[PDB]
Amino acid sequence: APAALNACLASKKVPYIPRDSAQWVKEVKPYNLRLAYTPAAIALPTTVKHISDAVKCGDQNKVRVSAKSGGHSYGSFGYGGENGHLVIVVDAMDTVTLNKDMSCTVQAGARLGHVATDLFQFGKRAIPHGSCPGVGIAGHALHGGYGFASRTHGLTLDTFLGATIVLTNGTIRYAADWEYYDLTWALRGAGSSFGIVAELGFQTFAAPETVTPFSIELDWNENEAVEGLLAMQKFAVTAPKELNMQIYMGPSGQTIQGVYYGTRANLNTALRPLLGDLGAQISTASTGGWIQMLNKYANGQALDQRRPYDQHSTFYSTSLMTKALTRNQVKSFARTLFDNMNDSDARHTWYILIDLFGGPNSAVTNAKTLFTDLPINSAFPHRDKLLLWQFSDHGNYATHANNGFTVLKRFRDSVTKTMADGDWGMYANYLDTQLSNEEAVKRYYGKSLPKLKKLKAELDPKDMFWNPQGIRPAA
Ligand SMILES: *Cc1cc2c(nc3c(=O)[nH]c(=O)nc-3n2C[C@H](O)[C@H](O)[C@H](O)COP(=O)(O)OP(=O)(O)OC[C@H]2O[C@@H](n3cnc4c(N)ncnc43)[C@H](O)[C@@H]2O)c(*)c1C
Ligand SMILES: *[C@@H]1O[C@H](CO)[C@@H](O[C@@H]2O[C@H](CO)[C@@H](O[C@@H]3O[C@H](CO)[C@@H](O)[C@H](O)[C@@H]3O)[C@H](O)[C@H]2NC(C)=O)[C@H](O)[C@H]1NC(C)=O
Repeated sequence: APAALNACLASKKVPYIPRDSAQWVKEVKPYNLRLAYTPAAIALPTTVKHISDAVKCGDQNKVRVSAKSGGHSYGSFGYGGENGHLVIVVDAMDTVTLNKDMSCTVQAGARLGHVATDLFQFGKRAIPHGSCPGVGIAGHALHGGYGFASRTHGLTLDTFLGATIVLTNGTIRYAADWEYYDLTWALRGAGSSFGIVAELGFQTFAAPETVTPFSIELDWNENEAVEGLLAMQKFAVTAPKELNMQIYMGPSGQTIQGVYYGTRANLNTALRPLLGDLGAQISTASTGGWIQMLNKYANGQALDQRRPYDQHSTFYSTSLMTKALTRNQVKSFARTLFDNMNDSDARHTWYILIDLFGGPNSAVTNAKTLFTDLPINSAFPHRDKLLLWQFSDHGNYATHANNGFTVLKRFRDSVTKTMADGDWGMYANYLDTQLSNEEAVKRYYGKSLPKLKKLKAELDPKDMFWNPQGIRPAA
């Protein structure tokens, strides 16, 4: 069957990786080493036509098919979340092209750092995206794309124009608001479930020349954390849009860190109200170029990431997309966390990232259709949320994997217990792997689910493009 496929692929001269070869062992290695899988075949296209033929060779052999770009799926859904998929690795298609009207064409395999590197050097242009340079553009944008430029310039999908996409029947479409309003609407948030994208289009913004990263180091106690976090909610509503912030919380201390697109002295005035509530001061702050800021937050990884790519970790993570927590909700989180922090025996191999996500001064909250003053056509449901939580654990998962799952869930639940069941969601790019399809799609996609399920039945009724937390077609 792996050879039933592999033969079809080479009948259409779709480049494929030979089974159980040296390259097959290097390509089947997931990013998250905790979850590995074994394709039925791996395709390695370099043209849109390869993808189309590869998708047709998938329909022929009744295999589910799944696309992998960067491979940073927290559950290795690039491979399909299971064995026996045809896996179309678009990593080799990474050409960036900057047009004169400031739109760009980015092939579906480009990694974020290769996108910023080529956009700043082809002109001085950029799109908003996350901090990790090795992340693939396809998975990042089709589900959101948040980083230290988002509060100022929006999610990556907010700048999304359209994409050449291969539907389950092999037909190649260019999807944009005019020609395919609903398909493009699904691609802005949940496009992993609807086709194999080969090229994405975005409207770039001018890479700023004056950018100030900053950190504020802290060591809260439980009650200094109920106050400090409540003070940050208020600041998330009022701070200028030039300001981008998150707070790392770990087992031994905290660090408020972010980026202000402006001068140091202006950052000082923006932070004054929050630092007053906190009783804290900037620890490190420096002004420099835009590529400098992306390198400072790349976590040691060189920006211009390309193929071949061999980064790996073994971890479990989850997220939250909350509104402003109440006093008592922040107290439940800090009681449960410092309960863990002060316990010498408990699992301490975790950390938490709380981005300031929405509010009146965030560009995500009222993102618009490009070149318009009308709302954006996007299935992404969380523009009304204020805070983007991420819970991670990078400890042991061979022998004590269920301790890793318990501790992050105990943290996440401590936040949501008192919250109205439909006032909080979760973030698909930070997908919680332990979730039932019903729960996951409820939380990632919210009130877009029915329209998404209606559209899934239109386009992929046999559910070829399958993954554990994918959109299921309506019966
Ligand atoms: C590993 C990692 C992930 C990060 C990091 N930093 C982030 C940040 O600062 N902000 C964020 O908002 N997210 C951050 N993420 C998470 C990434 O955004 C997500 O993990 C991306 O979804 C991963 O994308 P990619 O690198 O392409 O991973 P894949 O496993 O290849 O794909 C995931 C998902 O997308 C589908 N898909 C991929 N390629 C296609 C194409 N061409 N067409 C359709 N669908 C595609 C896959 O099927 C799968 O469902 C920091 C780090 C270190
Ligand atoms: C592969 O599948 C896609 C999606 O299932 C097919 O595209 C869809 O095709 C229909 C008809 O060709 C398009 O027309 C739509 O339906 C009504 C029917 O009355 C038509 O009058 C309208 O023009 C309306 O647009 C539809 O738009 C189109 N959808 C998409 C997303 O492309 C495609 O035809 C299939 N490929 C092959 C080779 O059959």
